[PDB]
Amino acid sequence: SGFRKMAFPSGKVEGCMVQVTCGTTTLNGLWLDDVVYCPRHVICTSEDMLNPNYEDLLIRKSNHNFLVQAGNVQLRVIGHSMQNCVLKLKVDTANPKTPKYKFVRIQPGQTFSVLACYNGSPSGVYQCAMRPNFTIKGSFLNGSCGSVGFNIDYDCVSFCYMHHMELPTGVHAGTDLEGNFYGPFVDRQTAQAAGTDTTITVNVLAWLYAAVINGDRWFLNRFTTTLNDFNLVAMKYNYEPLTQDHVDILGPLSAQTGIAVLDMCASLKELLQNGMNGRTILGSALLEDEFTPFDVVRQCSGVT
Amino acid sequence: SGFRKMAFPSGKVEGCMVQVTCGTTTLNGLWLDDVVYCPRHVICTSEDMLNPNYEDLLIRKSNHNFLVQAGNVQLRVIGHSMQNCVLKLKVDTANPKTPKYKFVRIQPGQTFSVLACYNGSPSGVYQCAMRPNFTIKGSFLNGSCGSVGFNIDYDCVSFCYMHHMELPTGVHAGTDLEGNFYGPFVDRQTAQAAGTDTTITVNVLAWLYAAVINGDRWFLNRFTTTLNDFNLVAMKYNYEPLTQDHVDILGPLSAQTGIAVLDMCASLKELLQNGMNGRTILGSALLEDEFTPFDVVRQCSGVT
Ligand SMILES: Cc1n[nH]cc1NC(=O)Cc1cccc(Cl)c1
Ligand SMILES: Cc1n[nH]cc1NC(=O)Cc1cccc(Cl)c1
Repeated sequence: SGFRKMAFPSGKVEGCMVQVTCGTTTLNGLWLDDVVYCPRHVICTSEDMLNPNYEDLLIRKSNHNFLVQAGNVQLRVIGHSMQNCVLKLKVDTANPKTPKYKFVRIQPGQTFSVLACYNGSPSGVYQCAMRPNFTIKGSFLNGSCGSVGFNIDYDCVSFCYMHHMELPTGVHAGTDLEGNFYGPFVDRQTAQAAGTDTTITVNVLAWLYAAVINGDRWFLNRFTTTLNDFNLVAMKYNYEPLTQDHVDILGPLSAQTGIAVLDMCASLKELLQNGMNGRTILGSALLEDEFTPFDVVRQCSGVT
Repeated sequence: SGFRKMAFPSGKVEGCMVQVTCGTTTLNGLWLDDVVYCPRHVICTSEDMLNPNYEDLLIRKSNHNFLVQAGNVQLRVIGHSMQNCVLKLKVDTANPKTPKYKFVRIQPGQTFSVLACYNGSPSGVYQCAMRPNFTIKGSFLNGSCGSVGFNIDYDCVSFCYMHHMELPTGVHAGTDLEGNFYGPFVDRQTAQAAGTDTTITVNVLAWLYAAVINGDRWFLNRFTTTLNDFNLVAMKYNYEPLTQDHVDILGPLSAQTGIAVLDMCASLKELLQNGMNGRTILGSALLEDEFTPFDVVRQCSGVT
């Protein structure tokens, strides 16, 4: 027992990290097969980032201007193309450490591990959620661009995120591996509104189930609620409205604990209306929304 | 910017994980060079765990009874020895993936990453602290025994922990890589008192510094305190007494922020005496003690 903000083992992703330099800019690239994927802003200088004309900037670049280094060895670039906000650098050598992989677009409210890198070198790994507003609250300094988000199902790594930018508000924005930004963001040094964020209700409920499985039960009560009544409370507290799909995804946890989803909702309703009264749940003093129902089951059953 | 509970990249440790089976018991082993390290309770059955005579149990075991498997390949065991609470299984093949490594005994209050494993396979990675009472609050189910705790300084992995047991209270206990338990624990299925725990003061202060570096400053005040006065408050709130050594270790953070250590102590004093008033610091509603001053500097400077 015990419940932690657990990240996937980062080994398979570490073997893919490379450094990409273009002119004065260095960031991280992901080397899968004979292609290196990196943020397209690697081609920019300080003056460009205010409103870059990426097409024009890229035209002044040739294959030999993209210096790709996998630790101590240099990769030979034989092609370059821009797809949305990513550059795809064709190299003459397929990565020997390429794991089985997929590029996937995650949905808001889903979680993933981030392998934070600098100069193509891994610094650390953490688990996070894609906020309902498409931002991520990560830990990314200058040069972390190109660090990726992923999930692992047995031997297959599904890459879902590539880091690109830190908004003036300190939150993070990036793209899928086809270079499409999550959210309304643009790779420009400009103030950009991130939408109103909400708390991921299904995840808080999954975490209340994890708490019950792992011994923390003080918040369970004699009450129940309806999806309509709960959603009135969720509206007041800036929580995502709960749907039957979310209830259905919580099914396995409801079955394991024997606590009906709407009974758990009434505990959440009371916690929202009264707070924790200076108590904790799984070592937290707030309602945690970065564990999905799948994360809770995987961690509580020890899926490797 | 941004501050997360970041674990070290687990790649170098993943390449060392093996499965060890002896009779009906299977757990994880760490394969470094031509030796596999695992908890000695792998030799026990259900009936034995109440009060095992490990020396007697081990005498009935031969090299061929220890089945060691590194994924799909089987390792040939040519020797076995018990050192404290670990078994050292000499194998005929040195691990090709052995990183540069050290075995170290960490001090209480220090942090490390745990690569949680089942059947010699990695399931996830998380960062945790060795509590002042020598326990760890991990996430470990049955079969996670043999999963290890470590730190990484550039290319060297310092292994500091091997998981052995979950106490009746749900907290975790284990050993250094020489098999010495951290704390008064014994590898027996018996109720065992863990000492009175305290909050790691130097770590909370390091985390208040991380909060200031990363934008959260609401808790800073116009006050200062002394080590004597602060320690009177720390005594009342079950916090470790602050010493000049802790102040000295906070030096770099005090220098970067320009906030004197005793000024930060007065902010901590006010937070202890008044609580957070329903506010958060770095996404937390409690005072976090699982980041050391070294962790804060490493994460805030992007050491790879
Ligand atoms: C400070 C930081 N953290 N994570 C990423 C950064 N760096 C940036 O955001 C640099 C940058 C500026 C403007 C637009 C874009 Cl796409 C990129
Ligand atoms: C449930 C669990 N979590 N992490 C480890 C376990 N398993 C155990 O504690 C099994 C066990 C029982 C008694 C003594 C010892 Cl050394 C080991």
